[PDB]
Amino acid sequence: VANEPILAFSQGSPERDALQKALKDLKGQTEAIPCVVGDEEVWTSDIQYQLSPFNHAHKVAKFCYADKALLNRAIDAALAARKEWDLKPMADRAQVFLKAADMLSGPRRAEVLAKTMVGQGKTVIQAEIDAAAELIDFFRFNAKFAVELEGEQPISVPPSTNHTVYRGLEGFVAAISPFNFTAIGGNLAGAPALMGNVVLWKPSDTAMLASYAVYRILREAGLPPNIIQFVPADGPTFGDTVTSSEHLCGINFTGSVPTFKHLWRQVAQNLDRFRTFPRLAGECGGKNFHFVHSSADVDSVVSGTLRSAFEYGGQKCSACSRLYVPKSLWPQIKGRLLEEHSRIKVGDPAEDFGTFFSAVIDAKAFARIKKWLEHARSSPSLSILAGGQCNESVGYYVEPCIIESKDPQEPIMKEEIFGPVLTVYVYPDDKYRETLKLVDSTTSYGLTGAVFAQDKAIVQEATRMLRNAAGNFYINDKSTGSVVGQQPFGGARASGTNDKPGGPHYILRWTSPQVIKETHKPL
Amino acid sequence: SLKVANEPILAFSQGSPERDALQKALKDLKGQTEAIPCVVGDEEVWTSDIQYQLSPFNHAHKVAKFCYADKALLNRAIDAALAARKEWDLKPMADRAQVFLKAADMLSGPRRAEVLAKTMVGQGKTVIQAEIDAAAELIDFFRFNAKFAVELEGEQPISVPPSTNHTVYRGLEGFVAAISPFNFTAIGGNLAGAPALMGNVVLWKPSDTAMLASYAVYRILREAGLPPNIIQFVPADGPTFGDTVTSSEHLCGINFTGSVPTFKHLWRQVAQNLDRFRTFPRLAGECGGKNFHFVHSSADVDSVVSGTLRSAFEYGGQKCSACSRLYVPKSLWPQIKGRLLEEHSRIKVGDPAEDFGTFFSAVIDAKAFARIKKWLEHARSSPSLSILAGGQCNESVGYYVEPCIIESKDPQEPIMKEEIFGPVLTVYVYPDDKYRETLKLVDSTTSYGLTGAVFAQDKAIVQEATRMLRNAAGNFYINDKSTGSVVGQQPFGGARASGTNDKPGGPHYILRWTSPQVIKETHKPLG
Ligand SMILES: O=C(O)[C@H]1C[C@H](O)CN1
Ligand SMILES: O=C(O)[C@H]1C[C@H](O)CN1
Ligand SMILES: O=C(O)[C@H]1C[C@H](O)CN1
Ligand SMILES: O=C(O)[C@H]1C[C@H](O)CN1
Repeated sequence: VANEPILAFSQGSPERDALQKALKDLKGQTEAIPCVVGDEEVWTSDIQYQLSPFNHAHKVAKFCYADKALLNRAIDAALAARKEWDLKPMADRAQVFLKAADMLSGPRRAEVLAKTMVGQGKTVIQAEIDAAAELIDFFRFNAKFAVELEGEQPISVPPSTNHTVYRGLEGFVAAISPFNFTAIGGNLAGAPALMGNVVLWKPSDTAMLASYAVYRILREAGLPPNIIQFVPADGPTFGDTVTSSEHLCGINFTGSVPTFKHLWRQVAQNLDRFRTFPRLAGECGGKNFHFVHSSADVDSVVSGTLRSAFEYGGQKCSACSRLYVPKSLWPQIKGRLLEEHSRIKVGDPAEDFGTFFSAVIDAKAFARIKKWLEHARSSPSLSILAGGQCNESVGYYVEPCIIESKDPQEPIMKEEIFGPVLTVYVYPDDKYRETLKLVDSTTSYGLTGAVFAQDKAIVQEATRMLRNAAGNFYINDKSTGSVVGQQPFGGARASGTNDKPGGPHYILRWTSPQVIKETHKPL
Repeated sequence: SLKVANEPILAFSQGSPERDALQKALKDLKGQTEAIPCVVGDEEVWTSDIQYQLSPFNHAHKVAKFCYADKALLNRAIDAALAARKEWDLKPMADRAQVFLKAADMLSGPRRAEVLAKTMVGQGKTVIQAEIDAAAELIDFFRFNAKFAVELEGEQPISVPPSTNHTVYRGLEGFVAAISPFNFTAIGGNLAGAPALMGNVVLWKPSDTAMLASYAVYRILREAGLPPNIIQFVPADGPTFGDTVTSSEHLCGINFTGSVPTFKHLWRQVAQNLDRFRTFPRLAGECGGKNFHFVHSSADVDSVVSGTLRSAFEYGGQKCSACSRLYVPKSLWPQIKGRLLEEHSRIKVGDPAEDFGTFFSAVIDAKAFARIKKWLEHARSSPSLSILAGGQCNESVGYYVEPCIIESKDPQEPIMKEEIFGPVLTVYVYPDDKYRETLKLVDSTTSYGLTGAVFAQDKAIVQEATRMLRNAAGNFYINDKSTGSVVGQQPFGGARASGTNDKPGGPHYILRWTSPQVIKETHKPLG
């Protein structure tokens, strides 16, 4: 398999026309999205709404939270389907995901893009790289990795033959997905299912519309009933229920550090009830850096940093939120950042394809981000250089904000904001080595980071010094936009378990191998 | 790339160089006690907490005097290991691999007799059980893991213009605690050695009852070029060690083999301490089993009897993989019972250093002896159990237990469920026409999922049992015994209560001990 092409959406192109039609189709719509257990559409009385982030008067979906009883029925129904699904040849399971990938590439592309735009607030290009390219790539590449894994067999020596069976995990896997990438939800539920597992998928409330579109595509591509249960739910209720089940065998999570730690602690408390040791996989975000050396290409620093910090409103686990600049380059970088900032268009991405980014995801995110802007207006070490405005009357709109910090270890340099808020620390040129140490030591995180420099010795030194500051490390490129099969994604420190989805080893977390030795002569 | 093959098993025939060398090594050890220090860096350290390892078959012989590291020494060992880690992690994988390939060659040749003899005298193994463990399996772990690790670096992502992508297989940031069991010298070497190979630094707490052979392996690794502070040799009280390592902000992994309750305890301690760690520690555990041999009416009776006696009684049944429950159809029970009892009468229990005709020797220690004796007493009292052969034990000289065969009328009796770790085989006879229902009981009776075997010549029965027992055994055997997995041929491990199933012996085990970084370098200015 190869990576899915990124379409250009130029005027008069088939994909631009198809996307505009899909957006028109969605403009006034609310989809009633049920829980799905097997083939049954189930409604509880716990009704919830997903709002369009840039137009919160538009309820894009009405859904409901599964209660503990419904979640337990979903577990039981999934467990009863597991053995036959696990016994299927790997290639037959992979065929479901290859078919889904082709549907997403072609006839369903405009739908999943438009649902990601209207429901999660993405622009055309951000939806395209996510709900199409990244998701399609997860399905195709994981299918390839899984079929290839079957070829990894042990040595046989007569008179015995040895065979490894890549069993699914025994029990069910809980997939808990975040709002910010449609593709992550598809992968969190889809990768374990590919490996013969059955899954309770709790999608993010704020990504419900696009998540259900992916679910339906999987069912239409041939995924049998009870392999993935579509079970929106209150977060704590879902976590309490799955960690209380004797049949839990895995949690595939992406989201905040405290939530992942809480789930880890609940599993540990309940070890005596489980049939086997559950496998926890978590990617937990970052406080990601762009570090500039005086030899850097300033134009690349400026465009890469504006994109990394502000695309999708900075709502990426990989987004740059701390920029380190040498004093010698600061007049150039400050002047260019502030000028380009005034040309950033914030607005409705469905109505204006010129939009750079749109509203943040929901009222809670808006309130958190506003608190950080208020902090930047208060702190003696922080100065807002550009932006700082927000307005939630129509959508959850936050302008891009550029802040300078005189304190390299200010809280704003340490804590993940998940909004369009870039903090810059200007360091003296002769203190670049001490500043590299600050990049490594200042935060709890280890996810992404970039070095911009045209000096080979500097790049080699910075690569060594930052070895554990970033699991995805970039030289003369921006910190966002990892591509499946090219930059397997993840990091350690507080950023999670670093299972590298996007590479060939991720699927090994979702199989528990059995080795069969058959001896052909008497003992 | 690198070419490795399994280490050949030697015959130890009369007059052979290896038999003479082993006899000399045993003669050397017979009256000796080695004083084994803790080793931090290159420093030999003694604490006041003096302990002794006894020879299981002659417990008046203290084979080693060692000491338990105190919390101060454990924390000093952590600090010194962390100060050596970055340079070790930055070494090329092939340079780290060379240490383990050199150690493997030393174990294969000049040190073979030493590590075999120390495993025999200190752990109670016979010649052949020591040979397959302290030589073959350990040598194979070192060579095969070296090959797997060197080849892993060739697993690289796709590059597309204008950028080049490379994966760096970093060691984990922090230190790894390796906690090993008494019953295989090889497991201790792998638990500490595999993480070190991958660029980690390690505190190795060996088993008290395998101390002599464990230190011999440690010294060989150092002589093979392992730098100081990469593996700290820190015997310690178990709970004291676990408390210390799980309280360190720098813990990044625990590589464990032993009992289920100990692993769960460590898992809970890590979870309680999550807010102080720099990263999420990786716990790996293999935790034993209640392993089965299932016999179909079409089985080869001779294979059933020899394979079951070996699996149940070699090394006194003190194997995570040992058969402790035998399921026999009523039609074959007369043939199998008669042959089991006849062959049982020929099993020689004795001193393995003095009599190479010994089948197996004493169990490991007084605690194991006392537990096994309580199970034998339970077999005498229970109305569902009857002792068919064996049943006696005597600890006046060593911890000696006769091999014991018990028949249960209850397939759910506690003796069919709980791991004894002794030479105690329980037999359940089932009606031929209920083989399918009995297969379900094989699957559901215990909490474990480690090893199991089916003996049958009917291909359809084999296929049916293989499907029905898919999650009852991570190492499943068709017409062979449930013990004796070989590195690179049967990667070893299982799920359910048997642990995390990371399959040491196969190519994926080392992935638990690396945290990859991907570097993208872009060669054109951004637009
Ligand atoms: O993220 C996006 O949609 C595009 C729009 C702007 O040109 C920056 N990148
Ligand atoms: O921004 C990135 O690097 C990728 C990784 C994650 O799957 C979401 N997008
Ligand atoms: O385990 C051993 O040492 C050998 C002794 C007996 O012949 C069966 N195997
Ligand atoms: O008995 C066995 O199968 C192997 C597995 C473990 O390493 C100890 N010996």
